[PDB]
Formats: sequence, structure tokens, C-alpha cells
Amino acid sequence: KYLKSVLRELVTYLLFLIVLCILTYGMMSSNVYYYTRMMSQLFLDTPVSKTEKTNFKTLSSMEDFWKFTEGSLLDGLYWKMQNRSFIFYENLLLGVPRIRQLRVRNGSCSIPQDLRDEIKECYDVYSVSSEDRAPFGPRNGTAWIYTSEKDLNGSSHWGIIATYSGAGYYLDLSRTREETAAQVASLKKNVWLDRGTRATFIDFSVYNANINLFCVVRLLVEFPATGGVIPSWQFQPLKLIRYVTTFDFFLAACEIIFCFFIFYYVVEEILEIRIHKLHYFRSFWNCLDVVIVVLSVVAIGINIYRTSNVEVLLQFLEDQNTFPNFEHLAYWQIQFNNIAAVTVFFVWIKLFKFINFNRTMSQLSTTMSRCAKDLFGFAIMFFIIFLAYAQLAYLVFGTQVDDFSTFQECIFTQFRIILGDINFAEIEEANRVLGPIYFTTFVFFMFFILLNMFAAIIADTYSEVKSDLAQQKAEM
Amino acid sequence: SCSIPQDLRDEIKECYDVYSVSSEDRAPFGPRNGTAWIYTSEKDLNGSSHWGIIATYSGAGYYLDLSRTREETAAQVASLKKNVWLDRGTRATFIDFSVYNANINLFCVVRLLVEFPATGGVIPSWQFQPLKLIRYVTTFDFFLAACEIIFCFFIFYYVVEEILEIRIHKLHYFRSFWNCLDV
Ligand SMILES: *[C@@H]1O[C@H](CO)[C@@H](O)[C@H](O)[C@H]1NC(C)=O
Ligand SMILES: *[C@@H]1O[C@H](CO)[C@@H](O)[C@H](O)[C@H]1NC(C)=O
Ligand SMILES: *[C@@H]1O[C@H](CO)[C@@H](O)[C@H](O)[C@H]1NC(C)=O
Ligand SMILES: *[C@@H]1O[C@H](CO)[C@@H](O)[C@H](O)[C@H]1NC(C)=O
Ligand SMILES: *[C@@H]1O[C@H](CO)[C@@H](O)[C@H](O)[C@H]1NC(C)=O
Ligand SMILES: *[C@@H]1O[C@H](CO)[C@@H](O)[C@H](O)[C@H]1NC(C)=O
Repeated sequence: KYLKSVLRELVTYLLFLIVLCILTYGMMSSNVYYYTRMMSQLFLDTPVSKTEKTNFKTLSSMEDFWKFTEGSLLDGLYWKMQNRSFIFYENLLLGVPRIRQLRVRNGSCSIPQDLRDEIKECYDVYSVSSEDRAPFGPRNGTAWIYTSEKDLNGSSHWGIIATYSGAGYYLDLSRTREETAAQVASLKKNVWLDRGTRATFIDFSVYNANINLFCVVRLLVEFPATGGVIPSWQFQPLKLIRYVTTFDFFLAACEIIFCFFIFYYVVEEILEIRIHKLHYFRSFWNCLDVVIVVLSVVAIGINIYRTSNVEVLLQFLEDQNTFPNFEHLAYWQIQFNNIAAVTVFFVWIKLFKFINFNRTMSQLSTTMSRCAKDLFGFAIMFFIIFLAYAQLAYLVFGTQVDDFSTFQECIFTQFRIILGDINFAEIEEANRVLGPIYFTTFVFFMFFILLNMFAAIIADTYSEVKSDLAQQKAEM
Repeated sequence: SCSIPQDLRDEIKECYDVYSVSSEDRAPFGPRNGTAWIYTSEKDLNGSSHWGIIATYSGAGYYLDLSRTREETAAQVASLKKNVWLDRGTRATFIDFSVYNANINLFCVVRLLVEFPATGGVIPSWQFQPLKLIRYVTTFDFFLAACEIIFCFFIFYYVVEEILEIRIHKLHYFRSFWNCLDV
């Protein structure tokens, strides 16, 4: 035996690895990149007007946003056809773009009594417990009346400053440029962006009927309570009419095959628990074989949930003069790509289970298996001092650099210091006593004394392993 | 060459697919006047593939030869621009020419390519290649002509030595790694 058992589980795994490769080949095409790039270089790179240089990426005031809304925005959405408006003469703008704002209410924080004669009013930072819900200005339409999240069919966004809800004051722009511009001018005249505003969303979607691939676009502008403007963007190439070409039928067949494979792998792994070895996990080849199954189950459930309800597309196709609410699908597509990309990584890592075909591949794995116990002990000691530097940098420089503004950024900056990437031209500006001292001590202690021990140990281990084999050859 | 979904067939009246040999145009368009509006096969054009950035374009297509001087060339390209010679179906455009530059003896062949992807936009790509016709000019050449013959003789000697060695050692000659690098 041992060739009808340790090889059958390899041939059944090679087919799995081929089906997974076929499934991950069809997800990422080559036109998707240019489709996103052309749209990205249309709203974020053109200057707001011919006489200025700023674009959406470098907005720095509430007047720049107004210049962008009437200007570089309307020049991209509406194109005179050689009535609908194809963007690049292929990208059909379906529906109408929608704009929305979220604002806080007056008198929302506490003014110290000492200087209350100067501070007339304040507006607190954004929070669900301090969000305005009352009409303001002329109470004509839906742009001056608080509409809840339930009847907006909205959802949270998790922006940069905070996490904004799906309610607020919204307005659906028109279908032709000459009246959308009038609506924007009316919004600008009767001041719609007061100081109490905290967020603004502009969103739409396009089709590009040549290939079969939608594209939803959302642009966010955040106004922190400490003044300023922070822009953000998101372009997502959805696809909702999949079953058209024969290749789509082939992909459907290959994914039913994947479902069958995951069923087989879950049953033949349950069979090895109670009908066989009980409660032995510390092998790293069964702890990994469970992660793949769980991730695949999650990714299958997400995929079924995503394509089980496309009713928003049907509603839009019923009447094509409204706003297509494609925001939900664009989120689950990202959440599904984030899972289907991690499963492939672990499936590829699983190939190490079968590379022992000669007497020189066995010791190269024995070395790692015998130095993975000693490296783990030193890793904790390394990463404790790593975090000790990270938190000190966060507390000292994390106010005037922006390379240490948040703790994660502090960690990534040190990882980039290890690569020798960042230059310390501005570190000393935030502080001079601890400016160059921090850099020098960090480099010295973690690039000449602590980063080596990871090498030495490994080297030593390798040596003994070789002996621990060579002597065994001398015995025979 | 495209399949609109039935759901929104009324809104899109036509779509053009991504370039592919199985989905190329072969019919005249616009004023069917001359060679710029009639499909010509690759054989009749003496062309070949290119392997551009988006795909691999064939050698056929709709072509036009310009004039020898500026005036008629400008008039002819303006006549092309007056009509619509670059419709929505156009997928690639090639411009080819060659120059001599007699001042220093060095030819040059120039090919420019513009690709219009099926998602709108323009992708340019150029290629210059200088050629030379220096054979037996000054008194420095003959040296290279003799060196070429010497090199050919050396290769003949090396191959005959290699065949002798491989005849003596009928096999196991393909493991020293100093024989693979010699063949
Ligand atoms: C905001 O409230 C403060 C205090 O009530 C006062 O300045 C005024 O009522 C409001 N100011 C506005 C709406 O500009
Ligand atoms: C409110 O009335 C119309 C729309 O109902 C609007 O155009 C007008 O500007 C508003 N009136 C004002 C702001 O006084
Ligand atoms: C939310 O969805 C319902 C479902 O029909 C729709 O009637 C309503 O108009 C949507 N909300 C908005 C603000 O369009
Ligand atoms: C493209 O072909 C379709 C198929 O009938 C036709 O309806 C449409 O008018 C054509 N468009 C052009 C520009 O010829
Ligand atoms: C077609 O060519 C003739 C001469 O070859 C020219 O007189 C005529 O104007 C051309 N057609 C058009 C539409 O220009
Ligand atoms: C292709 O080569 C033939 C052979 O000389 C020539 O007659 C023909 O004109 C060439 N094609 C073109 C488009 O010039």
C-alpha cells in the first residue's frame, strides 16, 4: 500500500487546484483595469476649471467643492451625442446621479462660560446622537428635509474620520446638463453647505454595453469639525447579467464542480474525527485543512446570498428615470473578493504537504519544522520591543508628522524603515531631542543586534540537522 | 459582433466587441470611392501580426498611401477627416514610414500605433529602428569581413570537435554541464 492512499489524495487535490485556477482566471479579466483607469482619470485628474490647477484629489475648502460640482463634474457626466449621454461614447450613464449630505445640529456641544460672549455657537463632531433632523432654509423639496435611512434604502460607509449612516438630506439630479446645472446653482445660492455639514456623497453608475460589465462610482467629501476637507473615491466594476456567453456557462459548470469538491473535502474530513483519530489537531496540516473548508463555506454562502437577490436591477429596468441603488452589491462584491483571494493563498500553501519526493527535500522541511519552535520564542521578545518603539513613536511624533498619525501607520513606518525606504528629512522637525535619537537607536538595536538573531539561530539549526542525519548514515 | 442583454435592448442599439480575428469587419463603409474604404486581405497587403499592448492585430485592414510632399498629404488627410474615417468601430491605427538621413549613413524605419480599447480611450505606442548598409566602405571594414569568416571557421572547428567527442562518448556526455554549455 501507501501508493493507493498517499497518491489518491494527491490526484484528487490536483483536480481541485485546477478547478480553483479556472475559477480565479475568469474573475480577473484584462479590460477591467482599463475600464476603471479611464473613469478614474476623468473625475480625479481633470482640474476643476481651466483657470485653476486643483482637482478632486486636492480639494482644500468648501468653495473648491462648489467649483468641482459645477465644472469638472458636469463636464464628465454629460456628453453631447454625435436624451441619453454616453460618457466615452460607450459608457452609458444609466439613471441619474444622486447627491446627499449629512450634517449636525446647532448648539451641539458645551461652550465654556468664561468666553461665551465670543463663541456664539458650536457644532460637535459627527455622531448618531448629535445628527440634525430638522428642515432648514427654504422647505421646498427633499434637499431640505431629513429623510431616514429606512426609506432611503441606504447603509453605513465607514469613511476615514468616522462611520456615516445612510440618512441625510439628498437630491436626485436631472438627466440633461442644462437643468442639472440650474439645480446645482439653486443649491449653491440658498446656502446648502453651512458649517454644520459633516459629509457629502455623490454617486452614480454606468454600463458600457460593449463588454458586459457595470461600474458604480461613489465620491465622498468629509468636513471634520476641526476644519478642512478630506476627499475619497471608489469605483467598482460589477457584473449582473453574467449568463450570456458560453464561457459563463463553463464558469457555472466549474463552480458547481467546486461545490462538489468542497462537499467531498468536508465529508472526508469529518470522517477523520469520530470514525477515526479523535481530537488530534497539533499537526498544522489538519488545522490548515479546516481553515480552507470554513473559508470556502463562507465564500459559497456569500456568493449565493449575492446572486439570490438582484431585484434592484429589475426595479431600475422597470423605469429608467430613477436612481439605481447599486450600492449594496458593490459592497458584497468586495467582501467576496476579499475571501476568494485568501482561500487561494492557503490552497497554494497546502502544496507543501506533498513535497517530500526525495532525501534532500525532507531535510529542508525538517530544518524548518525543528527551528519553528525556537523562532517562536524569540519572535515574542522581538515584537514586544517592536511595539515599545511603535507606541513611543506614536506618542511623540504622532501629532506633527502624519507618518505616525495612527498606530497602524507607526507599525508600517517601522516595517518600511527595515527595508530602508523612508527618509528622516522631517522626523527631527516634530522634535529635536528625540528626533534623530529615536532613528539611530532603532536602527542600531533592530538592524544590527536583534534582526540578526533570526539568522544565526536558523543557521545553527541547519547545521545540527545535517549532523543529525549524517551520523545516522554512518550507523548503517 | 456583440450580444446585448434582452432586458435593456431598447436603450442600446448597437455594441462593438473587443478586437478578434473572428469578429473583424469586411464590408465597405462611407463613400465606397477607393482603397481607403474597402477591406483588403492580409495577402494583398503583404503584412503580418504586431502583438500590440491590448491584443495581436492582423495585417489586413483599410489602408491609404499618402503623397510625396506636404500639400497633397495635408489635403488627403483633411479629406479623410471631413468624412468619418474613425468611427466607433475603429480598433487600431498604424502609421508607417522610413527615412534615410544621408548626412550620417544610417537608415530608420518608424511605426506608430494607436489603439482604441472597447471601453473608450487612446493608447499610443511607438517603434523606431535604425538600419545600416555599411558593407565594404572605408579601410576598417575588410577587417570585420575577415573576422566573420574566421568566426565561421571557428564554429566549424568547434562543431566538428563536439561531434568527435560525442561519437567517442556515445552518451553520459550530457551531465558535466561543461558540455551542455558547449552545445
Ligand atoms: C445657533 O445657536 C446659537 C445659540 O442658540 C445662536 O448663535 C443661534 O441661535 C444659532 N446660530 C445660527 C443658526 O447661525
Ligand atoms: C422655493 O420655491 C421654488 C420651488 O418650489 C424654488 O425655485 C424657489 O427658489 C424657492 N423659494 C425661495 C428660495 O424663496
Ligand atoms: C427605496 O426602495 C423602495 C422600493 O420600491 C422605493 O419605492 C423607494 O423609492 C426607494 N427610496 C428612494 C429614496 O428612492
Ligand atoms: C447595428 O446593428 C443593429 C442590428 O439590427 C441595428 O439595429 C443598428 O441600427 C445598427 N447600427 C448602426 C449604426 O448601423
Ligand atoms: C470620390 O472620388 C472622386 C474622384 O475620385 C471625387 O470627385 C469625389 O468627390 C469623391 N467622393 C466624395 C464623397 O468626396
Ligand atoms: C504586395 O507585394 C506585391 C508584390 O510586389 C505588390 O505587387 C503589391 O503592390 C504589394 N501590396 C501593396 C499594398 O503595395
